[PDB]
Amino acid sequence: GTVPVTWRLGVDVGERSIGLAAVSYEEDKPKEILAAVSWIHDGGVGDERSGASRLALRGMARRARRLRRFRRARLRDLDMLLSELGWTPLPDKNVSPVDAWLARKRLAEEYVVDETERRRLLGYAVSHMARHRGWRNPWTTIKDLKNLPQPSDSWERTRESLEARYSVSLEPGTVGQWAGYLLQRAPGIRLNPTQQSLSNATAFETRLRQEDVLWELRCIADVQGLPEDVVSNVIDAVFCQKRPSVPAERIGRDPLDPSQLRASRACLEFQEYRIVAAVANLRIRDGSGSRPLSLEERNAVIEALLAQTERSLTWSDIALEILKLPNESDLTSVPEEDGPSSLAYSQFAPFDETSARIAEFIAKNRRKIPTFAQWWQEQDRTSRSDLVAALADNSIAGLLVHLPDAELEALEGLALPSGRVAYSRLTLSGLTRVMRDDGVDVHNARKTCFGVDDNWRPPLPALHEATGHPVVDRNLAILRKFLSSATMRWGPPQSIVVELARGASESRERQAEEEAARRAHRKANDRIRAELRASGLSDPSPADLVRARLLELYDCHCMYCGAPISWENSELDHIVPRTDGGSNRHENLAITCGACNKEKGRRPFASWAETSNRVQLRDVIDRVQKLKYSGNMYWTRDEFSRYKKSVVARLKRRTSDPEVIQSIESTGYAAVALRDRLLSYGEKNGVAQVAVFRGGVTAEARRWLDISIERLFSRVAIFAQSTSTKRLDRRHHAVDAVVLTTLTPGVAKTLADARSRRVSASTEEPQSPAYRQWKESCSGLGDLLISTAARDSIAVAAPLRLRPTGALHEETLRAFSEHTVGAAWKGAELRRIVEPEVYAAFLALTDPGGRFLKVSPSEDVLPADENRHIVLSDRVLGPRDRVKLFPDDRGSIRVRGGAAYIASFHHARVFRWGSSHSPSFALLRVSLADLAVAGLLRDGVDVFTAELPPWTPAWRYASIALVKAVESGDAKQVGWLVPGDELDFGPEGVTTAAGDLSMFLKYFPERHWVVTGFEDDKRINLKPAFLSAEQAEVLRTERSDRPDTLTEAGEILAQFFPRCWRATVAKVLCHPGLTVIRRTALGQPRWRRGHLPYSWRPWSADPWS
RNA sequence: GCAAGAUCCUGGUAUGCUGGGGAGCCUGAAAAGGCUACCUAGCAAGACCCCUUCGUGGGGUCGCAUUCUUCACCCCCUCGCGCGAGGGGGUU
DNA sequence: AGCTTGGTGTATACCAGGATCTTGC
DNA sequence: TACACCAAGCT
Ligand SMILES: [Mg+2]
Repeated sequence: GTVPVTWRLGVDVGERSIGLAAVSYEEDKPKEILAAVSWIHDGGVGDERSGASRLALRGMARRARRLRRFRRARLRDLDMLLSELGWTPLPDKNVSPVDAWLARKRLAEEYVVDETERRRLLGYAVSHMARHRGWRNPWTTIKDLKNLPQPSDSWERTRESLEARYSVSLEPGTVGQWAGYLLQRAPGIRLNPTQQSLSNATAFETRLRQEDVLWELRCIADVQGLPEDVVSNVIDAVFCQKRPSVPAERIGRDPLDPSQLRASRACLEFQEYRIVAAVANLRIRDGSGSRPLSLEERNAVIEALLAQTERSLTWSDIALEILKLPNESDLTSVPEEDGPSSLAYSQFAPFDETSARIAEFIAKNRRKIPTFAQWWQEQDRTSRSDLVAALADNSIAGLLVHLPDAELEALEGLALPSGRVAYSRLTLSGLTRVMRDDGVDVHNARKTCFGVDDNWRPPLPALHEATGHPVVDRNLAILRKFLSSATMRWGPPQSIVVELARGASESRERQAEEEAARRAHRKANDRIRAELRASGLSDPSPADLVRARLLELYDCHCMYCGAPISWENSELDHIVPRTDGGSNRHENLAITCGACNKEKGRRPFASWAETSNRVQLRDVIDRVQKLKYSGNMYWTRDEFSRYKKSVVARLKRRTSDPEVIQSIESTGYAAVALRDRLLSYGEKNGVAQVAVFRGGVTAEARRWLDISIERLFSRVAIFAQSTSTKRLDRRHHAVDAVVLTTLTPGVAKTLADARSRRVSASTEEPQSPAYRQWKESCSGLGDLLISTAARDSIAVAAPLRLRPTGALHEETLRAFSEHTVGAAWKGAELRRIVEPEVYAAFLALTDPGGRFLKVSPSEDVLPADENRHIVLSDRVLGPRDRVKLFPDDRGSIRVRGGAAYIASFHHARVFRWGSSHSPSFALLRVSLADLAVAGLLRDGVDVFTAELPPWTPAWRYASIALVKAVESGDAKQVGWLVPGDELDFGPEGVTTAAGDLSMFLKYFPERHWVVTGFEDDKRINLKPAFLSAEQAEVLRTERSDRPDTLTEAGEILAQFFPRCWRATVAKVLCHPGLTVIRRTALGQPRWRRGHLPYSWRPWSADPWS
């Protein structure tokens, strides 16, 4: 069904959104908007406040499980060792709570004569030290831990603070003695400082280290006279830490031999490859030109580089001593940073550094390891390269020599070079063998050995392959679904245009730094706005604010010339002129005095001045170094030191600072990854070109095309001055993408030049034949955009989460309540009955035929019946015998002998009952705990349709009308809803509005809403699909601070958000013509039932099957 | 060659929560309640694998990611000689 | 008595390195 | 953070 049309793809990438457009083109002018959709994604984020991704929380939970399992294994091993030595471990109960601490204190203070008591206290102390060993660097081995200073410096300062606070001298002041003494002397003291939460200083204030516990253990061994073998055994069993590896398939494959794994720095193949390659780059000046060096010369330099032991041969000592030339200037192509007096040659040439390190460590331990040293010197170079490949790559999960526990231990802790070079060791050897013989470079040996063509490149990642970054993977998945659907619809695109708009590769740390920085940017500007308005300024310009800030900080000082200045004597001085490669930044400006202003003369500032009279450097830069931070000004603490060192680094320039550089279309991770994947798709499908722009760019394209979002979507003006931003309406992303289908790199370069000249202040229209051709080609694009916005065609969809995977319950365990069988049972207490079989029995008492429990929470269901017996399957419950109940009347499950609340709901099943002209609706809210305890988290279950038992918290805490209707049999499941489902109320909109919602719909007549939650058994939470919560919160903040900068519509929007429409389900689903819109990847609603989620009407939905 | 970021991954730590305890203090002082700490076990529910002592309990791995679950169709990587496990896509 | 709305609890926070990029000279 | 959950107010 594919009809090939000439169409272009436009992709507007954001942090939380992506706008996607397919626009069909007739004659280099846009003809039809085939699809336009904004997709609102979470950026892969699972913790909404900490910024941690879903993958990060999954990895943290997995590693906590691995930690607990290995810790249990090592405690079992210590228990076996203590049973072997006949030492009693600390029991699980019936002991004093300071037996372990007093045991450590007694064994580290005095000698215990009784053998049984000594062994019991020793077992108690060793078991407790295994439970509380403290932290160690995980990459250090046990000997590396044992060679640390004993005790540590941190514990030494903590100990000195402990005498300075308590005036007692414990010798030796170990952590066990100190903690036990402070518990016996000041009971109820806290040993370690807690998180978050009237004041009490804790006993210790630094994190306990493993060397402190190790020092205490050996001190106990010294005082109690333990033999050294059992001391080493208890040390190895207490401090048994697993080795931090780097597991396989996480290390990149070879571009040339993709079965073979990546190679390391310390692999000798890489040092010899670096030597031969760096030799082969070098061009000897011969024949009045650059001729690459001869074979005898390259063999002499390479043989003189693989046999060294230090960084001895440098680039100034190769050209005139081995290459045999008269001049060091006769050699070129040296891949280092250039400088005067051969600054590249001043550093040292690359050499076999791993062999040097191994030779030096041999020279320090050859008497310790003669077998290794003799094997290293005498055995073959291939075998020793394999040996270093087995000692540097041993820190990988997936020891080839089978040597004993101490003959290799002198080198198991050796620190080799570390890293990952782009080729594999087999490929490095293969390309090595066709350099030192044939004298050809990597550029020829790569073709020769593996038989690849001249135009061969490392292969591009496909669209189906992930990146591992959450934001990039979300944008990538949405992009690849849109592109697959558009390719099946209208064939492959003629071109693909992308632009990213900031917000990547920063963790969203810089999000918090951006908001707390625009806070200062828009607050400290108000001071120099209002005080100059009080002065009398009537023409507001940013330059006046900049010079006012410089006067505010520098206190109106020509620092060089003296002569105190004023507002009129400002003379804003650009340190770097734009004729020498600069830009209009606030770093570049310094306040001057007239005499200290014009004398620079385009020369490097504070360099002509120091090479003259009346003025010198070395003082003012020190004053900037000791600059105290003012708490009320533009620049924050994080930008403070960076600004100060940037000012110093541009003041101390003794040469040029080039140049007038403009961005060259590839700067980010997401841009590189998306570009490579779109190039892979294009080379597999026939796309003529693929470009990835920036900015910033499409806003100016809309400005010079005169395209306004408010004229598109008829939005009200939320600000008093000017109109709203584009970021108010989410559809603007797809609008931008539609505009991105019109551009090329040339017209984008002209627009970027227009941006730099307009912000460098104007206003200036762009002049170019390409720009004029672009402007008269896409003149009708705005007409197309109007006819697309009026038809309600630009969709805003959120991707659905249908997998029944995630946190099943809340983390906090809660104590059970207990209730007697023969008392008065309320509805709440009947709802909280933990045991499902006892629960079903109590339902059989209240309603013998009813499958579900229909009780008011406040109703008194049963009285105190003192002769009530509960007949269970295996036993009988007497009227005085207690029954476990959940602590609160809300959804909870049994986990590990404790009660946990259920998590956020995975979905809500929609139930409809009654007459078709006016039916009632309810939501059965289903969480992950419901499917977990119902046995539905197994492979082969439709979790949105499969029935739940009556004892699940979904059916316990459903609405009463839903329970009665399901008992009556007139209620059927007609669909489900997930957080993110789109509700389309149609042209009618929200007819049943009440309260603030009504006045919200007076100014924002929203017909599309998004399911965001299910706050109780009768209410669904909805937010408007086309309106942005981030824009609404920045208007909320601007109402909280700025005076009357919002219109009444902005007031209503700010008061509506973020809780939005907390709606009664009856009020929502009693709207006729309300539909639940599940969209395809192109934004079109899915209305045909296949094997994908389809649009449905709660009014007109039939039951299942 | 080189200063560094981001993304995870691996190894740990200290609290916290619940169950079992209790050193000190407070109520009860007949009695067992509370608080401050500390000791100990567990810290997703669970699923698969292996024992042989066909049972009785004990060891290993996976388990909050890839947002259209499962089902069904199509493509791709590894192993199979179809198909077991991972990815992807599905137009209204 | 049922719908609007206001407030509030929720596991939490560190360390040392290693592998994929990205950079930006 | 935002969602589920707890009451008070408004009519
Ligand atoms: Mg955008």
